[PDB]
Amino acid sequence: TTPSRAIAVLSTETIRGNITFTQVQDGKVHVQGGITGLPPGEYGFHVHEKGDLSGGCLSTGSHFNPEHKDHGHPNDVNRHVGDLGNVVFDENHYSRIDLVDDQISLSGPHGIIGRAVVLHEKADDYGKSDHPDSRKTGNAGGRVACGVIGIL
Amino acid sequence: HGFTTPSRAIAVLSTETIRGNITFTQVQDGKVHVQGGITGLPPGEYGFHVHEKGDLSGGCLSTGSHFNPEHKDHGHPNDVNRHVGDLGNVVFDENHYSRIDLVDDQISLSGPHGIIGRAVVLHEKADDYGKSDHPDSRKTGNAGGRVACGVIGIL
Ligand SMILES: *[C@@H]1O[C@H](CO)[C@@H](O[C@@H]2O[C@H](CO)[C@@H](O[C@@H]3O[C@H](CO)[C@@H](O)[C@H](O)[C@@H]3O)[C@H](O)[C@H]2NC(C)=O)[C@H](O)[C@H]1NC(C)=O
Ligand SMILES: *[C@@H]1O[C@H](CO)[C@@H](O[C@@H]2O[C@H](CO)[C@@H](O)[C@H](O)[C@H]2NC(C)=O)[C@H](O)[C@H]1NC(C)=O
Ligand SMILES: [Cu+2]
Ligand SMILES: [Cu+2]
Ligand SMILES: [Zn+2]
Ligand SMILES: [Zn+2]
Repeated sequence: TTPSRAIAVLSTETIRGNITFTQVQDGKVHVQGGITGLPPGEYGFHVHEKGDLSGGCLSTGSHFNPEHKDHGHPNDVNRHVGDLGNVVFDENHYSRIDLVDDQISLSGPHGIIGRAVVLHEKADDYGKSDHPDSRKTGNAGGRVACGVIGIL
Repeated sequence: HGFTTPSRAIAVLSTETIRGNITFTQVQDGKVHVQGGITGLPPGEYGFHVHEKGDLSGGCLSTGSHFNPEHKDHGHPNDVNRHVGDLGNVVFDENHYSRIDLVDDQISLSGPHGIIGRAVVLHEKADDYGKSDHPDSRKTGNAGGRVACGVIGIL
């Protein structure tokens, strides 16, 4: 029995959130969640390759990228498996997540169980700016919280 | 590119009082070498298990019960009648430090005994290996409350 459901918990002095992943549709994952703790705006949100928190958010590695593609927008053909775009915090510093993705999976080569979700300091530019980092990280800046993706 | 490198996993414990890293590496004939160090408890022995869910949303409770895909009873890690998650007790020294170093033949990094995405849980007291008369013994080892936990992630 491969899992049908997964969860990542973010927990910092300033940030608390749960992000759940449920395997739905035609090989699709439904990502739902809520986070508090950041001012209104958009913040890079990705599945990074490693669920190693021994060096904090930094040891989670880079964006999960088994297909060896470039950084892009989740609607692009050319993107990392772990590119889920940005999350949005509303004026009460709350973010609801409710999205559907068809690259990430709960099993197989695109499996994310054991990996990390990382919430970033600023907005992901989806691989579409002149900025030097754009094509690898989306210039989303530093890592503010991460949590290992565990079986739910 | 150097040598290619097989699958490992790691769980981190991190509390106001307790800190550790636990690493899992597959060795000969499919067994798992578990190693690492934890600091923060007085000299003694303490239950240490893989619990079924890697769900930390309600702290250590939401990790569920001992990982038990074969539906056995709680036992000693050297028993056949044990949960896959029954790694036993870890020992702390006079310096409040515990060196973990063991090989386990039930857990795996994949398959139906696969522990990736599951949780390691350190308990407030010793595991009695299901051998006592206390009502929780054959389920939990009477190891008590949960002092720290971590999701087992892909290293
Ligand atoms: C297990 O987790 C620990 C979490 O810290 C990692 O170990 C290392 O801890 C040392 C000890 O303090 C740190 O490095 C230090 O740097 C200073 C210089 O700034 C030096 O004076 C100290 O003597 C010490 O060497 C550091 O936070 C951390 N080092 C790293 C990231 O390698 C460790 O990585 C984990 N081990 C695993 C999972 O392999
Ligand atoms: C993360 O999940 C935890 C654990 O469920 C949440 O705390 C619970 O939240 C639910 C609904 O928000 C409530 O029914 C309860 O108050 C809490 N648990 C129990 C057992 O009563 C927490 O709210 C979640 N965080 C976010 C922001 O989604
Ligand atoms: Cu990232
Ligand atoms: Cu336990
Ligand atoms: Zn990316
Ligand atoms: Zn048990």
